Amino acid sequence: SMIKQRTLKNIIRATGVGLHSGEKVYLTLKPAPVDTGIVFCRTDLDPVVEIPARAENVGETTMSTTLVKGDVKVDTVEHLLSAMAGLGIDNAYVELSASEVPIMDGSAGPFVFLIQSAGLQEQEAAKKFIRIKREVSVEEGDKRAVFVPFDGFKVSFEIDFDHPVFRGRTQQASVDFSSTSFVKEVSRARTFGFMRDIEYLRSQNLALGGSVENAIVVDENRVLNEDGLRYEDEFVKHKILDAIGDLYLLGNSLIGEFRGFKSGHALNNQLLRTLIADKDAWEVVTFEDARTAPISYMRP
Ligand SMILES: C[C@](CCn1ccc(-c2ccc(OCc3ccccc3)cc2F)cc1=O)(C(=O)NO)S(C)(=O)=O
Ligand SMILES: [Ca+2]
Ligand SMILES: [Ca+2]
Ligand SMILES: [Cl-]
Ligand SMILES: [Cl-]
Ligand SMILES: [Zn+2]
Repeated sequence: SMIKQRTLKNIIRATGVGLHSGEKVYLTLKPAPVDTGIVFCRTDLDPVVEIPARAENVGETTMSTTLVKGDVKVDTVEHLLSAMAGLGIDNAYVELSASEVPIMDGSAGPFVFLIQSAGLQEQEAAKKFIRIKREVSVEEGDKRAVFVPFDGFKVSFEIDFDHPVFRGRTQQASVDFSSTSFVKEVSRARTFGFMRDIEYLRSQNLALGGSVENAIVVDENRVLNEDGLRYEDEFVKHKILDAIGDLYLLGNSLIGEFRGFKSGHALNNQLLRTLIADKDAWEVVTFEDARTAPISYMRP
């Protein structure tokens, strides 16, 4: 069969708090028609404001990816979008009762569970992929984000924290997502931050909801969380999770390889913008036979 677009089989609901705003928020994921993409909807507003999860609607990229439209924003979309990308969800409405996606446990684990509990549904239209045809890159100082051609989907990342909990640890990871390894490899990797920063962050309306319940909190010489890491390389795996979600602002699954070096939401967005402008570097492809495609998907 052809590889088909996917949406949700049924409505999914979650409650939580925004990592940065601290605000309680209700999240409702709904099915959507073919070629809708992922669209966020602020249902605390009347009439609603709908913001497609697309690079063109990214505003700020300070400690999260923020979508903007008119006067209003949808903050911290990267972890939910990573779950959407990881599960191959093309079309969905994401209703929010406040301006920030709930952080849940700091990973995409709760989202992939909630979604897969309801199930996905294939739709009668070909799934469109963006295939990287030549290298595209952005740099800012020593930070770099690059797309290179690759027959599949692969993400590599390197961090470099001058911090005693990080020095001497691998801080590099490469994962091939051409098959169904997202859930096992990175979905449960939690966000992280530094206790030293918390007063500054809160003064900027950042991390107001952050705690050891939804983040790895790193002190000066130790991890504060008593219960332990989910992966020995959880920090760099979370950066890969962030990258997958930021990359999904292209609106389609990628056929290619991403490499990040000390990059973050701001540079990820700059990479998407220069890619979109560099039209000779990419094409849109479909697969009328799933068996000859370079990416495989699990059953809906
Ligand atoms: C990588 C990135 C990180 C996003 N993030 C995640 C967590 C925090 C954070 C920091 C400190 C803190 O202390 C709480 C505390 C507890 C006890 C005593 C004192 C303080 C609690 C927190 F939750 C900041 C932050 O910014 C991400 O995952 N984006 O999606 S980032 C850099 O790209 O934004
Ligand atoms: Ca409100
Ligand atoms: Ca240990
Ligand atoms: Cl707002
Ligand atoms: Cl950055
Ligand atoms: Zn993150």
